Amino acid sequence: MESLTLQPIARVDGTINLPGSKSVSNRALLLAALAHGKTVLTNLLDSDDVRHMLNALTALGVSYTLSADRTRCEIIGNGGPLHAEGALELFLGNAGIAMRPLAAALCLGSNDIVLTGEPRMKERPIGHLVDALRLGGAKITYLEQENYPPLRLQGGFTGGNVDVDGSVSSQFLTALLMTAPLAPEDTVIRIKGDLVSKPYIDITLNLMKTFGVEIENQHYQQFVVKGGQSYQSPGTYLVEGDASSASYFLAAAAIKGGTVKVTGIGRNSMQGDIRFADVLEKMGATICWGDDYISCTRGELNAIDMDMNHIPDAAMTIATAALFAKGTTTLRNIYNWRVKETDRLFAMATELRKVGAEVEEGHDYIRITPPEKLNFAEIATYNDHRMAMCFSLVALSDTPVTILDPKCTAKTFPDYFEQLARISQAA
Ligand SMILES: O=C(O)C1=C[C@@H](OP(=O)(O)O)[C@@H](O)[C@H](O)C1
Ligand SMILES: O=C(O)CNCP(=O)(O)O
Repeated sequence: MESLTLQPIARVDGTINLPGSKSVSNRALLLAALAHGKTVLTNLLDSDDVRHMLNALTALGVSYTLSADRTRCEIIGNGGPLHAEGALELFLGNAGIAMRPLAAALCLGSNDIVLTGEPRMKERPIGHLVDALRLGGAKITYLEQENYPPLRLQGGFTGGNVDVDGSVSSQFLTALLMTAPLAPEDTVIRIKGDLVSKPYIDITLNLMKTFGVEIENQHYQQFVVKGGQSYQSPGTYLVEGDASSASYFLAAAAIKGGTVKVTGIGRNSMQGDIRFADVLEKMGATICWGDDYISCTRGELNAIDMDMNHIPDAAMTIATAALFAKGTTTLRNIYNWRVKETDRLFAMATELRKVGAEVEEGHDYIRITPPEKLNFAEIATYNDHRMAMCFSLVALSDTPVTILDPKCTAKTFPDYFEQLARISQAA
């Protein structure tokens, strides 16, 4: 078992040029592949999730080239739905934003493709999306456990009236939204009840528009899509820096700064996780906004009690930042933490207790009461990049922390530890 031990960090201060957004990267790659024309993506993220999408595109016959650092990609658009037969197997690691979007997109026309991934991916739900795709005409078979990958896709999505449950993942709706425009018939997507992670739907619509397609959003309850459309290359497109990856650095300043500035995202960003900065502000930190940066300067840090459904990923960073706050922090309406890279409510509660916190693991919330002082712990990371990055913050105390399997950060941020070190100061 690999591990990394982080020495106590006395202060953080500096600037970080963010790696590209995973959410934007995978959407841009899939849309560029489906579009007509050549798209040049810059500031693309090089991480496992994007690599799996790139490999999938290669396997489907899409032609593209990558720069030496894998952040510039010149994609030759396919000019329409992607195709493959012979039950071609596409391995997608544990990348939900590759798995969900491709499960929908590859239902267009005829195909015989199998989508699979790591063991955990075979335990992450996809039934709500399969249900919707089938209502639209798709033929989809569960090869193992019903409602989970792996899936054998044999095509047939033509459009029509499609209901979709948006209560567990917004990715199912995102997948439908990107696929529907290319279907032969018009599609009316009706959300069954609640819609979680709503800001990600805005990222999807933003990218679709960049690639030439707009739809009718009726207060996020129903989306009217015209079929027979075509995506078009936007030419050169700059992938925003990752706002979720930025959370660790901004939180580090809130706890132990100093001022930390992250570049690549700013006040105009489409990512909902830039709202993480508003949470740090509510806790007592000072935030500065720019056109291409966000910075955080140490102020004070007070506990908060907030519904975090709008920033589920960056919300994990508040869970460990809470170790340094005054009072008990409560993060609510985050049930789907349970169905992501690992069951994050169980994992976060378990590891937080190891460093001394008293934690109530609620069914869909977590309540954290920090200890007077933290103690050393060897942190399990559950094959979850964010468990490793969130717990790295424990080192902003008088105690070191050992992080197991630190390379798990590669899912979205391979260079995480070197970047944290960049802003770590001895004085
Ligand atoms: O659409 C996207 O890019 C994402 C949506 C979220 O998933 P849920 O909708 O399941 O919360 C998020 O957790 C994931 O990291 C990326
Ligand atoms: O990045 C995160 O925190 C959660 N991601 C889940 P995904 O694999 O992208 O569906």
